[PDB]
Amino acid sequence: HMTIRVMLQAMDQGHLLVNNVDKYVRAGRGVMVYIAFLSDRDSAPITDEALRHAVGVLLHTKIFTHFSPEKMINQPQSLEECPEMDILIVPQASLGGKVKGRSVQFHQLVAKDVGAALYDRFCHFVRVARGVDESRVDANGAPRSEGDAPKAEGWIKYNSRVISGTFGNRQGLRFESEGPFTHMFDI
Amino acid sequence: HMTIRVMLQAMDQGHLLVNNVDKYVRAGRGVMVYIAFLSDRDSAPITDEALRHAVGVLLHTKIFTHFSPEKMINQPQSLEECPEMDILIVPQASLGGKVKGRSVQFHQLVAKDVGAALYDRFCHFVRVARGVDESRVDANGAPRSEGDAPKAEGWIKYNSRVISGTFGNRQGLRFESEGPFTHMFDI
Repeated sequence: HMTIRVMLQAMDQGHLLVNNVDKYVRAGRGVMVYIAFLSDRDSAPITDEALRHAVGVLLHTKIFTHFSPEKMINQPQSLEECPEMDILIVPQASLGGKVKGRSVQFHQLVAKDVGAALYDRFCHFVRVARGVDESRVDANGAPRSEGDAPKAEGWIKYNSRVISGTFGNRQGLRFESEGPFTHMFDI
Repeated sequence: HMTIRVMLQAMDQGHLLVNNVDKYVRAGRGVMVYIAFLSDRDSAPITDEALRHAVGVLLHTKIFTHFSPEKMINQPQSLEECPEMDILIVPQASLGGKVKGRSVQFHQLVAKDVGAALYDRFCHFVRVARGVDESRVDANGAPRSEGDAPKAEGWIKYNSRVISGTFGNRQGLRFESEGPFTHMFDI
């Protein structure tokens, strides 16, 4: 079977480069997701029911403790129970890399076009589960009107965003966290 | 057997909170390493030869392509062949977390004192392999004289640093990357 590998970090602020040059899209407080789609030579392909299952694990699992600073007692919470948290998704296929002698081999990584399709589908499902108005956002989940985009510098509030990297691009990143509390799940 | 899980990211700049409040230590270009020590109930304890082996994997493997921007043709390079790159080590035991229903269980994580000992020993071996003058640095690998510390803001050059988080603290982070190219190795 095919594995969806994710690395999940507690995000306070993020900036992700989307055009390989100098255009960054922004997220506030929530979760930064690194994702890779992995495969055996003889593994069956990832269906929609399996992709949606993986989104459910991402959203339904109580993982992070930083969403609700106003809470008297902090417990792990799901993204689902905190609908306003932002999600920033970065394709990181290199998560499937393994050491081979003194180099790295990427034989577990799905082919480019398969990964592009799964990545696109996965970002769509997350947008839908977070109630994103897909007619008001661009390919990276940022506003279609540049005048609605968050300010370029200085702290911004979360706003139920689902921001995603441009597949196949260099994922230039600025990331701020009060404590990443990094999780790694194979799904 | 026990496992040293590491997540490795291409670092341009990093700031790591070391006192739970407002003191940050700095790294320039190199690699940011998240580390967890994992175990079965019936697994043997990690020896010094196995810790050193793990350091060898981190330093000898050609992984990253961002160390030498002056190179006409960029190939993966080892940290070993680029002695001036900085290393920023963050304890992230949560990497051993697994989904259990709608929560996370941490049953694979070594005990606190075992992890403290392995973490300390691992940071020591990295310092040694990078030629750090251990008499001129503090517990986090920053200068012992506060006047030799890098400037607090603005770009800084790499300088063969081995910076490491305070074990058991909250790992407040600011991270900049031209493309994290994230790897995940179980060693």
